[PDB]
Amino acid sequence: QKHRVAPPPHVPGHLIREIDAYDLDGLEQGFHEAWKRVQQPDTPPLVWTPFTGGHWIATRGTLIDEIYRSPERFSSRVIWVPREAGEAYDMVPTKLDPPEHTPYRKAIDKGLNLAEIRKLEDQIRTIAVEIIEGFADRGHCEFGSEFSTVFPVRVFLALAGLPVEDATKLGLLANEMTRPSGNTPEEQGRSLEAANKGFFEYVAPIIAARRGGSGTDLITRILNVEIDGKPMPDDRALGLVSLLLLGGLDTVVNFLGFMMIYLSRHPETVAEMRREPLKLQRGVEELFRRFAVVSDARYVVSDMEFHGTMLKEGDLILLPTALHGLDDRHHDDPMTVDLSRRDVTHSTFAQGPHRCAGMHLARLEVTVMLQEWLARIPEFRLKDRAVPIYHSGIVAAVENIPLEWEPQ
Ligand code: HEM
Repeated sequence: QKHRVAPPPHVPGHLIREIDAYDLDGLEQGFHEAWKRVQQPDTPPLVWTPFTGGHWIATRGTLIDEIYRSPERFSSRVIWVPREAGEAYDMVPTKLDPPEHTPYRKAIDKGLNLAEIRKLEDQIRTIAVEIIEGFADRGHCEFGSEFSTVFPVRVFLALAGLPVEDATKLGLLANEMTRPSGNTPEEQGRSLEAANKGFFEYVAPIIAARRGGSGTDLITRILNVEIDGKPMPDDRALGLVSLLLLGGLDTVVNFLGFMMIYLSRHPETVAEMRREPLKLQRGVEELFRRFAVVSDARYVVSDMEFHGTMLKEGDLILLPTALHGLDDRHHDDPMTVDLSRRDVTHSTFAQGPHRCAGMHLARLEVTVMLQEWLARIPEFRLKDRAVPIYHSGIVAAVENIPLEWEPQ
């Protein structure tokens, strides 16, 4: 049964579209394909859905980019749908607007800036090689369970100085953050609340132990950056360390699954990467354009007209980031990975003050992954008649990616 809310008075019938972000029409064909169904040639730039508590969806890249760049008009006070889940959400600094946001982002950047991430290349490579060597000679693997859910998790837990045995419990919490269970807005709100509490419970003892600590791990480093000349308060620290884990452990996992399904179906593209290693390196941003996974929201600060659409204070707008990178008004043949594409502009990492703090780490993990994969498994395909299984929500997911090759 589908839960609908009635449109508010300011939403005209001609803008209503029945779009379920948590179970997109056509999702069985793929997450990106399903979002692309929404972006028809004449669809309005903003449409309103009665599902998921009732909310707007931006359907074109220029709006998505603009909204993310405009915190004074589109606030992060709520960035999840349904609203109940967005009100429960307590992660830092994603829930903050400038100026409150900026010292927290500065603290994170001390740990995640490009120069710091470059130091991690070798550690990341060792992890990738170890995993790949486990199955390269075999001629097959289930890429989800045997690689994409393993590699970024081992990388991040090592970087954070946390035990790899905590991977399962943390992944379960992440799932309920980004794809909360339930079929009513209130149920999904409760699910997110419970997940967010689980993260806080996990991180609290770590924070208490690492304040003033001598560890060189990511958490100690960021935690101990002063905020306006004093130690970071507990409330903020809980949300901050939780967000590191949420971003660090989930997002790259699912990005890799989408990417690899595509590459397994496009051996010509793989061959280009193998023949031209600089094309691989320089082409990673094109992969980010093509395989967006986040669809999150902003809160309309004031009654306004935006792109010819009347918005009321408190309205939520979902920003399906795939609809920027894949917008045919921004990129010709958008579903094609073209490693030499000069304009790769996208909002896979969003825009504006919150533009992904982990983007350098994400890029490095993907680059190293492709390098070490192709070194050992240069050619590969998706098993005949295999059907990956897709999930939509605030972060997309995919499972069942059986790959096959002739061992080299
Ligand atoms: C494929 C990989 C990734 C994608 C697509 C991605 C995407 C995003 C997006 C869209 C945002 C903006 C959220 C918003 O404000 O609405 C964001 C923020 C953030 N991401 Fe990522 N992310 C990725 C990997 C990572 C990694 C590996 C980390 C490491 C912890 C990370 C940490 C963060 C943090 C801390 C923020 C909040 C920044 C702020 O509020 O100023 N992300 N990410």
